[PDB]
Amino acid sequence: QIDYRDVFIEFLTTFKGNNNQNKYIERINELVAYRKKSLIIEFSDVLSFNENLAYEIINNTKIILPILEGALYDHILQLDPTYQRDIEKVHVRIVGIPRVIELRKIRSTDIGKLITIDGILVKVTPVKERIYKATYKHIHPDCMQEFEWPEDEEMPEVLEMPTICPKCGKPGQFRLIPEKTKLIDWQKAVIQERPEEVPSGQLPRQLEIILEDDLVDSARPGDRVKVTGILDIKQDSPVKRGSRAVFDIYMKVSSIEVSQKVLQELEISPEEEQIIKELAKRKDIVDAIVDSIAPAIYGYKEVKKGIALALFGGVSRKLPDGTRLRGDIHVLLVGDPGVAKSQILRYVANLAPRAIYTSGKSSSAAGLTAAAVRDEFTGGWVLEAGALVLADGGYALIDELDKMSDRDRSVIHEALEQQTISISKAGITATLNARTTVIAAANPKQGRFNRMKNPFEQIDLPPTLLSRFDLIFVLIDEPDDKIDSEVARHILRVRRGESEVVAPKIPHEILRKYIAYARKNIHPVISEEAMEEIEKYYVRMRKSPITARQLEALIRLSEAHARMRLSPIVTREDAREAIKLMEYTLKQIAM
Amino acid sequence: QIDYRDVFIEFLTTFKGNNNQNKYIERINELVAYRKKSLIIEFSDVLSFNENLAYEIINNTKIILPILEGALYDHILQLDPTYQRDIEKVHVRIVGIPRVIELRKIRSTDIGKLITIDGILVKVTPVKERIYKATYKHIHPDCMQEFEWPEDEEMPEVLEMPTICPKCGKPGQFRLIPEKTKLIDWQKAVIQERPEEVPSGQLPRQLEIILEDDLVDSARPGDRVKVTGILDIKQDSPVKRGSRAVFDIYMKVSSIEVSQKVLQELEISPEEEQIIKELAKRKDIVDAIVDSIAPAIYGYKEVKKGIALALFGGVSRKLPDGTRLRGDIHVLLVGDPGVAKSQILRYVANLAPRAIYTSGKSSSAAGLTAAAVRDEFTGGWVLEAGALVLADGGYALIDELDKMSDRDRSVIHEALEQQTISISKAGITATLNARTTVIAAANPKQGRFNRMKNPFEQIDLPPTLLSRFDLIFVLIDEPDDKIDSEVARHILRVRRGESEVVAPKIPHEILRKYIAYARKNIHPVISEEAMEEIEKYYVRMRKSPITARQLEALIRLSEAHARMRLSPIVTREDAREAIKLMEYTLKQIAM
Ligand SMILES: Nc1ncnc2c1ncn2[C@@H]1O[C@H](COP(=O)(O)OP(=O)(O)O)[C@@H](O)[C@H]1O
Ligand SMILES: Nc1ncnc2c1ncn2[C@@H]1O[C@H](COP(=O)(O)OP(=O)(O)O)[C@@H](O)[C@H]1O
Ligand SMILES: [Cl-]
Ligand SMILES: [Cl-]
Ligand SMILES: [Cl-]
Ligand SMILES: [Cl-]
Ligand SMILES: [Cl-]
Ligand SMILES: [Cl-]
Ligand SMILES: [Mg+2]
Ligand SMILES: [Mg+2]
Ligand SMILES: [Zn+2]
Ligand SMILES: [Zn+2]
Repeated sequence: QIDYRDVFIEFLTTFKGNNNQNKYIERINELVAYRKKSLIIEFSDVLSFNENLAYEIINNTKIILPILEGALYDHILQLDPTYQRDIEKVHVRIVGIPRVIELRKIRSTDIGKLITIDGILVKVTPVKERIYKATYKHIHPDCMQEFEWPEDEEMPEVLEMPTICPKCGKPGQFRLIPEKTKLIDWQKAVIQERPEEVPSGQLPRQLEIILEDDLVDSARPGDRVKVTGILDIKQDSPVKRGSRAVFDIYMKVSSIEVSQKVLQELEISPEEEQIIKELAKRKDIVDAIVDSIAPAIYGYKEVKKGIALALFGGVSRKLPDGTRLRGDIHVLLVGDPGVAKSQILRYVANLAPRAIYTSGKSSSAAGLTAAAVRDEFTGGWVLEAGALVLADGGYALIDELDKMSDRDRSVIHEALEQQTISISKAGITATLNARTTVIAAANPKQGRFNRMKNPFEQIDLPPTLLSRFDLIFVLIDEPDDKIDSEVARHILRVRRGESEVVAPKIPHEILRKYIAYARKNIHPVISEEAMEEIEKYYVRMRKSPITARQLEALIRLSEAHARMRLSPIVTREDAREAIKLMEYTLKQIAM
Repeated sequence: QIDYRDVFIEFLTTFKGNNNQNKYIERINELVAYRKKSLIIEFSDVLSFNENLAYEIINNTKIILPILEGALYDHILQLDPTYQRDIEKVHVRIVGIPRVIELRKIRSTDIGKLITIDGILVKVTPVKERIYKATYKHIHPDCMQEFEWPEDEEMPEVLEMPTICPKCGKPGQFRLIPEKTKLIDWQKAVIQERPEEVPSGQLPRQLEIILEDDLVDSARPGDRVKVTGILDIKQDSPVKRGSRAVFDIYMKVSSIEVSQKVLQELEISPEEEQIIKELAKRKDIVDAIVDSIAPAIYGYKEVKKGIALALFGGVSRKLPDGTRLRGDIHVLLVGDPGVAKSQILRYVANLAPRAIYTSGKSSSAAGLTAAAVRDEFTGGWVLEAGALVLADGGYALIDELDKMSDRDRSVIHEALEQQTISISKAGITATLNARTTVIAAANPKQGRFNRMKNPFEQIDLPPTLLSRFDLIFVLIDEPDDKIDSEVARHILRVRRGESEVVAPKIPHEILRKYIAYARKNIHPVISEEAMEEIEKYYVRMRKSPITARQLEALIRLSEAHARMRLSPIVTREDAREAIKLMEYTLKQIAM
């Protein structure tokens, strides 16, 4: 950490304008005299005064700005303590700040200007050296003198020689002198689009960037970075023809920092915020939701409640004392073929605000996780995001998880538990966030597993994976004349076109907004009561087989129930509900 | 959306002819004075007045045309309200719209003209920049000046710098000045023939196309597109003779849009249409059709009825509430060695208007589905279409399905259920329509399975696949003296050269025409009576096994039957007949 508060104040009080006037001393004065609450700062001014500050404003905008406003405020109360009786705070507005362009939208209108790109590094060359001023010796018996070539002019990226010795005037052989030539650190790197911004199966576009001097080695392959610089056009075969008058685009980096991915939340309407605030009050809230989850289905009151809790999720707090505590809850539905599994998933996607519906079988290399791929056209490797990476921060409804890739099975455990996926290929080592909630459907290898034989050996999924699902609903279909009829009826109605009173009790769009608010602003805290009940339940159920991992889920489900409750506090009623669901699942395994 | 209605009217009221006259104001006036019902518009005129409209007419002809006609009509009733007592509608005719050429038929007579090709994108280069107008500096101590090069002339594709400085007149070294040079976005892409238009196992031809400025990135690899532009010739190695004076052909794009595949229907002569209604009123129509399916075989009344319903298909309806509903019905014939399966398929192929008879094993990489293949001569990948993709919108009579590729088993579930096949290879990700009805034959792993052993395990196809066939006819051949005798006769007869007595009971040609009509115009609506019968049956058959999948099939078969009725309303008779067959197939399992 460094103090940008003094450079900022120093910049305001000493920067010089077109007429050697203190541009900002005067602007701060008017602001005072007219009781204004914003100071308009030009980016180029700061950039020219102190590059470090300029870039801190670009790379750490959200943290640095509030500090600068505070420093400006204190500075103002110093000029006039009275300002405070009229204004509580000041706003600094930086105009002229480099546009943020998505890598794949770079056009000719951007060449020559200062912009900023977001991406991931996939290649770095070793540090080399560039000549920005040479010294040649005119090997000639009458001459043999030396001189700095590009006179009053930096050498070109292409290397140019002196046709006519400027010391002797006569041509000849020029033998570059290294000892007296000046050098600058150079490094070529390649950055690709952020995996999340690329359509499944598609190759992520790439861009060449040049780091020089102090920027050399600011990052390593596999790093997510924010690069700011000027784009220009180049050619591998310079100043000559070749195939045309077509040029490649590359950036001359000015600043580069490793960054963190920023999920973009959904717009909250204070109108909606209260609307939701209203439903929360409602008493049959918990049940409407479950009943709104997937109407085009008869019953499954419990199964629907599972999905419901999954959508809201648990605490999800990662802290020092005990590192990461995952709040996302995963739900798996194993069942007899034709029991609506593959169906129910698809239905939730239609409710999906931030989801991805996909199956255990993929046609893309990434699949359900991620992977490094080779790009024939560029010859370099790149990272492609599978479903869990694309679904980060959201939901990933996985169907036929039974038929999942070999590559997927390997890294699958990491994504569900660690909530990340690490990739190592070529010189690339990157860790992508897979903070996503999972709801998958699975079938037993041969078909109905209803046979007294255990349910889990019948499914093509290692018991290691199973232990990772907070709730697993073993499903079987036994005909109960009435129920079959019920299902039939339901199906016949759905098949017959429109006119179907199969609408969610609660409103979908309004529910989406419901959940989001629910995951962003509400963070349930464990209750004393819950703690007691669950604890007793745990010993009880174990006295019955169970694992501490189940306990892990228990707490998560409780938190979830409470999040729909938005208390935000857990309550015995909560826990109870949580354990209730959990037991129903266990008696289910008994088939 | 944009409204082309005002631009259109604007074009009519303001366009200017060769003699500054309002060309169209006068054409509209004569149309009025002479009570004409068609306005002739020249494509070139529209194109020169407003490119967006010109291309909307080219890319969205079917939708845009009626709108323009409507707008012209109103413009007309405005000039003369009376025009309406003599004419109801006006037609706009666009003379001069670019011709639509099949990629493989491009010839020298097309170079230089505006045409339109239909294809699928397979490669896209990253966005580059092209100099259309440069700025050059004369590196020379006496000159050192600047100047835009191609004077009054755009820089050519190839880079050409002045031999003699136009400022000083004296030759020397020239240094490009990027900052003062003007750039235009550039992109090279490769388009291939529509998979459907390419013979099995054959490589689809390709074409280089150049996108510039705002056409850059109008699509991605894997996309079906409609490109409009001018073809020209190029040499990868400019101005120098390579191997000969032969040139490649590429297109300079003017317009490119992602398109949808357009199946072309059969032409119903209103005579055939009336004939059709007469046939429909007929008494033994259902049985007529079955007897006409394949007389060259005796019996198999139910099998012939199955095939029959498969051709007419179910409702097939894609809508939001329950997204995609599949109407195509799939039939599978499992049997003993020598029970006539292979023969029957091929016989139904003879009646095939929109079908592809083909075996389970293929010698082509595509096979039954599709696949990305590599082309050695061009070095790029391409998409090839298998039987289900070529048969889209039609039928695919598969024989010996038992013997199918590894790649096939993988993606076939998609084809039968989703009626699509997705492919991901290199930077290509495409989804090809596979809306095709399947009728296959299959043999048991080794032989006769009469054994008490369950039929399906003996045929090499995962139960997952079988569950996708609405009707499966397990066949077995027992002697029963007389019947064998019947077959002998048939075969012996079939050996006579001309016209063995039995043949289509109903006119084949007329039948094809029949089905097509049925499928296009008929859309049977489920019926109350049907609803209850089927429901009561669902519960009944489940009382002794059965699945909801059986339900969605039952409903489709009903619709099909009613479709041959052409009501279009299902009836109690429907379901009844539908379930009748369904039962027969089930009793058949017991072997
Ligand atoms: N309770 C139910 N509510 C609505 N539809 C049901 C229900 N039970 C079964 N179905 C039917 O089951 C069908 C889906 O079966 P499916 O989920 O594809 O089996 P699987 O999961 O093994 O692939 C749907 O078309 C639906 O009509
Ligand atoms: N009902 C039938 N009508 C006409 N021909 C039949 C009939 N049943 C059997 N055949 C004879 O069976 C032969 C075809 O046997 P085939 O279908 O090739 O056995 P598979 O299906 O195992 O390959 C034909 O040449 C045909 O003469
Ligand atoms: Cl921006
Ligand atoms: Cl800008
Ligand atoms: Cl990330
Ligand atoms: Cl045409
Ligand atoms: Cl022409
Ligand atoms: Cl298609
Ligand atoms: Mg399924
Ligand atoms: Mg055969
Ligand atoms: Zn010299
Ligand atoms: Zn000159």
